[PDB]
Amino acid sequence: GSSGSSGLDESVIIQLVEMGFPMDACRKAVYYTGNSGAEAAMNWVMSHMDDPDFANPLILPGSSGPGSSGPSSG
Repeated sequence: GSSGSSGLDESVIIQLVEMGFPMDACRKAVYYTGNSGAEAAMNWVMSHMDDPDFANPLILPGSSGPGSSGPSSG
């Protein structure tokens, strides 16, 4: 019939991930957007990606030991 699955939509995530994006981030869009199509999800991504804190994982429980540097020049 139809791939129920329920709870978020991986099919969308997969795609994005296939486009060359971080799953987590992909899971962030859908999540935040609350699963409302790829286009919508993407947008959120297209907006988030704008920042380098896009790939980063979901909010952490009070960042304690972060592991990021970010080189100014390349």
